[PDB]
Amino acid sequence: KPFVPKLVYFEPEALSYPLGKELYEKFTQMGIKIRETTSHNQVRGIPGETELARYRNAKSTLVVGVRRTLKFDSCKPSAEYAIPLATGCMGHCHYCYLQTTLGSKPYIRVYVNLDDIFAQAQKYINERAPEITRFEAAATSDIVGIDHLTHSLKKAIEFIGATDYGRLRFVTKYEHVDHLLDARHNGKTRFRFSINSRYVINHFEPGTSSFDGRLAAARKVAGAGYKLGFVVAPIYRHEGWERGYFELFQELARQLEGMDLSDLTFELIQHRFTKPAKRVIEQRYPKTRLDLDETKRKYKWGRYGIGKYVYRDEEAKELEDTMRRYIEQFFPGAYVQYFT
Ligand SMILES: C[C@@]1(Cc2cn([C@H]3C[C@H](O)[C@@H](CO)O3)c(=O)[nH]c2=O)CN([C@H]2C[C@H](O)[C@@H](CO)O2)C(=O)NC1=O
Ligand SMILES: C[Se@@+](CC[C@H](N)C(=O)O)C[C@H]1O[C@@H](n2cnc3c(N)ncnc32)[C@H](O)[C@@H]1O
Ligand code: SF4
Repeated sequence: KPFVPKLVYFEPEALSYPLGKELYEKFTQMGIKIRETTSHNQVRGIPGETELARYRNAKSTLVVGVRRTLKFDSCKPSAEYAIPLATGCMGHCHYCYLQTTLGSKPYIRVYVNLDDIFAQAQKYINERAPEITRFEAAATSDIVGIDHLTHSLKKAIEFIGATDYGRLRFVTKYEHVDHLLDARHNGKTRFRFSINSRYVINHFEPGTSSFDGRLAAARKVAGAGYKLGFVVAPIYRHEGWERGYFELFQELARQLEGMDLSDLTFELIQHRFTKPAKRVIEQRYPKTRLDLDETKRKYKWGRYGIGKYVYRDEEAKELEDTMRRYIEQFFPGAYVQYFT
């Protein structure tokens, strides 16, 4: 608060780039322990004796590296592509889906070759133009949370602003957004914040900024002319969820009083987990009250990836309809982009 790692690895190749040169100067000056790693894909010697210890310590470790895979993943329903600037998070959200996506790489990775990345993104925009091409910057990380250390997203925001047909979006649980307020976004960045019921935030979201912290930060960026949006995720059927999520939109609208919310968007994601995740979360978060009972769920078989448990179609529709009614009640004119 804000995130500063207690251990930093550098790829040798990273030091050949401006941002790699800058971060090495910054972190050595701060007196942080710094190491070499032959690849950010395989970093050795993270302290701990149990897997759980190394997990906690990885989430305090930064790895400055080079993006060698320049081909972008698709990132639907959010965006055509995920622009890869970072991988990993300092948060300890019990439900986090990165526990399966980056289960083996729980440290924070930032890539230094922004010229390569922005170039390739420009290629993708050219491939589809004059159609709009969206890029998700926070698909596998809390890019905003860590950006104060690198300013990589700020640069990504300004690059996209310079393009005609390119668009950027990202979502965060962190309030540390002041350095992004004077960025030349040119209306092409959707700045989003993850929100939830009080039950879910308090019980399942340690290491993140409080609901009020996210809303203060939300007011600032809307005040800076960014496009604003929220991601209600994970939508979770805890005891009194109906009332729990009613008071969310009630408090949300209250904290966004007297503001231009004509271009406000909402995205809705029901809670989901994989079969591995149930045993991964049980040890990584022992005393969590997060229900991972598959008998309350339906298994949605995978296509290219592995399948996952979601709520039954009927219970899923109850959630969607409830969130839609609440958004329509407190935020008339706002647009629900999707429910998943
Ligand atoms: C912030 C996200 C980013 C995102 C991630 N992902 C992938 C990458 C990540 O590793 C994986 C997690 O299962 O989900 C995706 O396919 N589409 C996305 O839009 C988060 N998600 C999640 C929800 C679900 O896990 C998956 C598919 O919708 O993406 C989403 O739908 N909307 C977003 O805006
Ligand atoms: C991995 Se999050 C990356 C962006 C940023 N660090 C952030 O937290 O907002 C992407 C979103 O998806 C949700 N989410 C995370 N895990 C799950 C999940 N298992 N099921 C259902 N949803 C899950 C989180 O609440 C986020 O709103
Ligand atoms: S913040 Fe977004 S990413 Fe970091 S843990 Fe909570 S969910 Fe996973």
